Amino acid sequence: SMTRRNIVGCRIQHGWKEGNEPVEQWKGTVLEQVSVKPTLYIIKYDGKDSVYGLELHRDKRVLALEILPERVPTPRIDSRLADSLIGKAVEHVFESEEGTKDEWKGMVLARAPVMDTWFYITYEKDPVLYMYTLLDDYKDGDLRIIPDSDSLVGKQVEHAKDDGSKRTGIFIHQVVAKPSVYFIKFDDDIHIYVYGLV
Repeated sequence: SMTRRNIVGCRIQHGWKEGNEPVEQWKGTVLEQVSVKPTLYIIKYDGKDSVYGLELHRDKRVLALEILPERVPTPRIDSRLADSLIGKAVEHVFESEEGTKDEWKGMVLARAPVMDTWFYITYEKDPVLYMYTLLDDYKDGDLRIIPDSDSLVGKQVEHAKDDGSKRTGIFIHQVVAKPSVYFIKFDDDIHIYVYGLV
C-alpha cells in the first residue's frame, strides 16, 4: 500500500471548534508521536507557549487538518551554553510596573524535539509543560540560575475527583536529566502535566 508522510516534524493547520464557541484557526509544529499511545501527538502552536497533546486524527474538535507547504525553521544556538541550563532550577523574570516584582521559580527540563533551540520548562505556580527560547532571556539577565535546592512510562493511572467521577491518565515521558520527573496526559485535558517536581 502507499505510504503517506509522517506528520511528525511538519508544520500543520486546522480549525478548532470547542463546543459552541466560535471556530479558531490554529497553526503549529508536530514535535512527537507518543510511543506508548500512537494516536496521541505533542504539538507546539504559534502564540501558545503551553505545549499541547491531541489525538489529531480522532478528536472531533480538529477540523480540516492539513500539512502546510513550509519548512520548520532550523535556527542554531551554542550547544555548550544550551546544555548548561538543562536540569537547573531558575527564576524567570517578567515585565511589570516599577516597584513591583513578577518572577516565577521553575526548572529547565530538556531541549525540545524538532524545535531544538526551544526548551521544555515547568514552574511551581503552574505545573503544566511550557516551551520557550530560554537562551534569549538568559543572555538578557531575565533568567537566573539559582543554587542546588526503572520507568513509569506506559503505565496507566486514575484520579478520584471532588465530584463523583474518575479520570484516566498515562505517563508518556521520563525527563532524562531528572529521572524522577515525568509527563502525564489525562484524557479530559489538552495540557501536559508535570509530575515529581519539588
